[PDB]
Amino acid sequence: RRFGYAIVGLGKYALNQILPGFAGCQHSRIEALVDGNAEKAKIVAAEYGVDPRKIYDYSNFDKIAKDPKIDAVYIILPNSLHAEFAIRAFKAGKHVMCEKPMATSVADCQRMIDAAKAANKKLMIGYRCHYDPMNRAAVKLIRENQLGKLGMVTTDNSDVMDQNDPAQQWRLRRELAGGGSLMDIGIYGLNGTRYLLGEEPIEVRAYTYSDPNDERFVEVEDRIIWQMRFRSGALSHGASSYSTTTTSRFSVQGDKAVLLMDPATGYYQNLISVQTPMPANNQFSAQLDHLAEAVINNKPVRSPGEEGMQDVRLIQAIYEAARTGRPVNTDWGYVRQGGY
Amino acid sequence: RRFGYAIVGLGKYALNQILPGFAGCQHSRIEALVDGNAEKAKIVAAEYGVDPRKIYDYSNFDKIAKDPKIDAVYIILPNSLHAEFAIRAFKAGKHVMCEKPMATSVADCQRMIDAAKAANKKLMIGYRCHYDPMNRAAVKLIRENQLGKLGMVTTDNSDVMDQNDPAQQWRLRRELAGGGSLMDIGIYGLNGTRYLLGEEPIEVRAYTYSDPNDERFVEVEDRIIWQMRFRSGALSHGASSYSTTTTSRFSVQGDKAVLLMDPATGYYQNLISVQTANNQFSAQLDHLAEAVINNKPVRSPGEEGMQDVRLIQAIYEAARTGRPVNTDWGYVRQGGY
Ligand SMILES: NC(=O)c1ccc[n+]([C@@H]2O[C@H](COP(=O)([O-])OP(=O)(O)OC[C@H]3O[C@@H](n4cnc5c(N)ncnc54)[C@H](O)[C@@H]3O)[C@@H](O)[C@H]2O)c1
Ligand SMILES: NC(=O)c1ccc[n+]([C@@H]2O[C@H](COP(=O)([O-])OP(=O)(O)OC[C@H]3O[C@@H](n4cnc5c(N)ncnc54)[C@H](O)[C@@H]3O)[C@@H](O)[C@H]2O)c1
Repeated sequence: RRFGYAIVGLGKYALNQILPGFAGCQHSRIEALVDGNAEKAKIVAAEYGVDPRKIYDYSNFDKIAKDPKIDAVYIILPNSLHAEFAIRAFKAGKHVMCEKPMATSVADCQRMIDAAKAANKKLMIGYRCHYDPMNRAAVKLIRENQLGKLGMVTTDNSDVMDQNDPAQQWRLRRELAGGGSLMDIGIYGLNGTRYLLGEEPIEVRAYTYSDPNDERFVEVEDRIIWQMRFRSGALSHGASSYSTTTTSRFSVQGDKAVLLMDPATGYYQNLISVQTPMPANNQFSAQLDHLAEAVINNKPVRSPGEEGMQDVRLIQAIYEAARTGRPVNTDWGYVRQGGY
Repeated sequence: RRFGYAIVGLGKYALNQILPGFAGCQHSRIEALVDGNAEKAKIVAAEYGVDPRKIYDYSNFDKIAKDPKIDAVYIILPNSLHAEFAIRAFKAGKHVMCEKPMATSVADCQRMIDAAKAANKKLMIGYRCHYDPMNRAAVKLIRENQLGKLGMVTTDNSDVMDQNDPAQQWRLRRELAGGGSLMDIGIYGLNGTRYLLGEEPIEVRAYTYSDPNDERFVEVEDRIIWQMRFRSGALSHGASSYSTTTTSRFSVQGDKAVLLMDPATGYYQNLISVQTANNQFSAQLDHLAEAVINNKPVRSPGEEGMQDVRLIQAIYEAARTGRPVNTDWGYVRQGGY
């Protein structure tokens, strides 16, 4: 490995999925850690074999600029802190890997891209599904016209949000989160509908409801259903939920056949099947090594901040629709650089 | 088989699913046939062993009143003709088995129930899913609280509608159909959401879209998506499609687990699974029989068929207006789901 990563935020996703993910990389390596807790970091640094000399925090973060071995930083902090460290990261002349959602604002999304252009460094959002062989296979068979003309997409993404003092979970603060289940996980359905169909929604409608007596959803929504229409005439209906167990299910209906992905966006072995009348590339690794190679070849990354912005913007539209009860035009010429 | 059935409409569903369905019954029997074609009726009567002496048509239909071995009639004609023969059937003092949708109007749905009460005969709608062991099993495990508190239901029901001169498919003609994919098959999703959740939607929202250049959907809709909310706070989002292949898929999300029915409402072996012996057709036929043989109300009454029709109307209204539609009108499924 010759591409150094600086992991910012040693939380659940970092510790459980990302750090272990490095094991399969073939270019990436954990060069430095960052966290508001040295004790934790220490144990971590040891654990993954990183010299404790590279354990920073949110104060001396900018210090990374003086370490050329640190090719890039990987933000894995609450959504609101995304833009802050993304820019500071670019200011230190380093490529950025930012987790989804890109940010809690469309503005910050644009700002981040700016900073990136400035520092002349790459900005990649954590859409691991864009590096999951299973999803890529689904996409392949759809493009090979095995479903025929696509007409109805259906998505659902849910998981029970811990009730343990909602004041604790940053996902339940509109400030740190930016939204409820949609921002957190529905985004997988939204994002998937787009790359599965290979096009953008031109119109959007939605509705949301959260129990008024549930302490968890005082700031962020629990359940929200959205419906979209595309230029090709394809349609979709999806939802995200914070009060029902694990659900990761996508269905794509064509005139020839129907595709079923269940689980669709899970951490381990996703399943896809077709109804007609992962060789050395787990998502995590492939995601990390994808930013590396992009740099090592000046080639554009598959999941740019422009894509992360498109989702955030759509997510706003969807929330707007749910708020007004009216459809919302989203036909603003966005275009997937590189494809889906 | 002491219950005599008079099959009205020897079409695809009658010939392919219903007639053969009798083979498994244990009370029902094919006593008479009815159809605007005695030639076929003949071949059919022979085929299933019915004396050609009982082959009627839409003119001498009422004649059935003079045959006491004829306990009931089974309407299997286009949706618009449902109410007409349902009432005439009751007028001849005979229990009625009417296929879904009950009718193309809420009024006719009420009228049919009236006629039924009058003739003091029973009225049962063809919701075979209410007699499918697989569905009943799904319902059982939900009631046993294996999913926990229900929060998100998802349904999809689709099948490609033949393009062969749409002036040929009574389903593509508003008057005979009453609606598009919703009336025809979405109804399974709507109906299933209700008996799976064991409650009624109090609010409804929907949207529909059909290609303006497709000859098929000039009168009836191709695809329509509807979202509903229930009293328990549960939610649902479903759709029906006339332009995409076979899809019969239901998912029910609880806080404990998730139920997946796929296929959910098929003719043969449906599948259900949870993530943390008999057959609908026969059981449906024998269900009307026994109900009579015991002065016991049937599980799928015309009141239930009306509720769906009324809901479908509110869903079409919503799709038309683009605003939510209140459906909290106190309906109640006597007996249960
Ligand atoms: N792509 C995926 O599969 C996936 C899955 C899980 C999480 N995520 C994303 O990664 C990010 C982190 O999620 P997570 O589950 O690891 O969260 P977490 O709460 O477990 O981790 C948060 C990290 O940021 C730090 N932090 C900084 N300020 C904080 C504050 N104000 N309050 C609480 N935490 C604070 C914590 O110390 C910790 O290191 C989010 O943007 C989330 O949406 C993506
Ligand atoms: N529960 C189920 O599984 C299921 C499945 C299929 C059909 N159905 C229902 O059963 C009924 C019949 O459907 P089908 O597929 O058998 O239809 P079909 O067109 O194959 O059969 C229609 C029958 O009614 C007669 N008919 C009377 N007037 C007609 C007219 N004006 N034009 C065309 N047909 C006319 C035909 O001769 C034929 O015997 C419908 O109400 C349908 O919704 C239910």
